[PDB]
Amino acid sequence: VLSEGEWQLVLHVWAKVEADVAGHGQDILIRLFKSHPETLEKFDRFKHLKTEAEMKASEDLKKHGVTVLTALGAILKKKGHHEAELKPLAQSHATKHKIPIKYLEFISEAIIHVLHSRHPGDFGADAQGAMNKALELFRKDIAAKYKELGYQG
Ligand code: HEM
Repeated sequence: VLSEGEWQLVLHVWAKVEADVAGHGQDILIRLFKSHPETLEKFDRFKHLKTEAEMKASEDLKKHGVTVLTALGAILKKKGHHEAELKPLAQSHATKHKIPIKYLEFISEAIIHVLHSRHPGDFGADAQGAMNKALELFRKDIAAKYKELGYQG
């Protein structure tokens, strides 16, 4: 489980992300798409983007980054008591968007990398370990909903 001190590390760095939600969101999605190109194919909205420069110039991509980080922040601020928020997300990602759990692992790695690049002083090893645990909890709870619906695999 996460301890109170671990949650405090997570939420202290998250308060810094919220001073620039759009910029963080852009960086995280670009990192995902460049490191794991198969993920771009799940987005009919974005699959025309071929270069990093094109990704950086897209306002629609920046808008989706804000949607993703706003939803994640709402989950993290519940400190584990996130059923109401998480259940609808799991349902749409399993049955409509068809996102494998592995791609949730990939985006979690992208989040960690961008937080370390933008906030080294508040993102030392202790904070990294707490954020990894928070994102593991997120994935574990989505995976349990996927299995109920027959999408875990
Ligand atoms: C931190 C993880 C993630 C969060 C919090 C998140 C959140 C959201 C939210 C709030 C929406 C809009 C409402 C909905 O459709 O449920 C959405 C849409 C979507 N997400 Fe996720 N997402 C995450 C990861 C991913 C990943 C890894 C992929 C693909 C590789 C993905 C693919 C999509 C798609 C295709 C849509 C629909 C976009 C559109 O065409 O409007 N998501 N996501």
